[PDB]
Amino acid sequence: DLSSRVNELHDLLNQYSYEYYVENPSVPDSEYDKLLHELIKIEEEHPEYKTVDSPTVRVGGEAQASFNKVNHDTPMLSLGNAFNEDDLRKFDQRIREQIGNVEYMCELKIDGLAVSLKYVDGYFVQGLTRGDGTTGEDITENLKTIHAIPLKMKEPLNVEVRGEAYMPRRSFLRLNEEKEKNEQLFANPRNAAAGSLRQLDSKLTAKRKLSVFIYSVNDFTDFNARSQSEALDELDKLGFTTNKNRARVNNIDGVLEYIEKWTSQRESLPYDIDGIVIKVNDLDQQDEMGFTQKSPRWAIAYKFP
Ligand SMILES: Nc1cccc2cn[nH]c12
Ligand SMILES: Nc1cccc2cn[nH]c12
Ligand SMILES: Nc1cccc2cn[nH]c12
Repeated sequence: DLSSRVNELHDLLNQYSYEYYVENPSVPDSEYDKLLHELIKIEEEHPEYKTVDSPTVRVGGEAQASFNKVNHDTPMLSLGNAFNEDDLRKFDQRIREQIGNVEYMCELKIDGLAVSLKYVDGYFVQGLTRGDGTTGEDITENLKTIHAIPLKMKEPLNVEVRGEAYMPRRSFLRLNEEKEKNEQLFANPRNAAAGSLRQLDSKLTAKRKLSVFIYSVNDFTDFNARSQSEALDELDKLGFTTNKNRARVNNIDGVLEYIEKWTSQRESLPYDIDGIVIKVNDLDQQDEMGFTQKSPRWAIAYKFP
């Protein structure tokens, strides 16, 4: 009986949540809240309209995260480090000696909490902490409260994406301010985000302002991407939140320019970064480079001093 208004509230809340948490709102907080409250009331009085990907999932539930030890479908990578220009030049020289001139993708390394996010038939069904890279903790219920994480992708794929969960600097500072006025302060946004995702109650996680950036996928089968940068664009089209500050560059001069630029611009960002990740862009060329015992030979994490 209430299908039209429920579908209308789904459509409006999903569009508004995307514009705010992924993109410029077209609507004030008061309008989002009013529509959210109305959907919550319909679902309380008519629970047959509840759905797995309802916008009301974002406020958190009674069901708690299990924190069960769960294996990733595919182990998560450990990156080798660079600490100066020389290290980047060595890494570039190792690659060009072996496979020739390559295009690099450069990305900001968010000072966040690494997660794997598993999608089955396009639905978000499992979110794990990175753990030891092989085994993680099940924090699905808490991750579901993060609006930047789609509950349902644009296409019904079976994929495991890798992301960095984080707390925006402004939200971190405002939280410590509330603590200062009333409690012990969090040391940094990373610790505040970790505290928020360790809650027994997802309703507590929901009242913290968290976001994510997706940086990779486990499996490129259902992707038409030939490169890391194309794969991130494809992820955008599928409904995920990626970091827009990535760049394709032709050579090591380009990589150095991007590091020097972001050294000077990192204070301007709304999140903490601890580095810059540089990767061979082409997927076939990443494959050609292969791995060491621990780490890809086609990627490196430059770390700020
Ligand atoms: N933390 C990370 C590990 C492996 C790859 C990437 C890409 N951006 N951040 C990454
Ligand atoms: N990450 C997302 C993808 C598509 C729609 C929405 C609404 N909130 N977050 C979304
Ligand atoms: N890592 C940090 C510690 C204390 C304050 C701030 C603000 N942005 N990042 C911060």
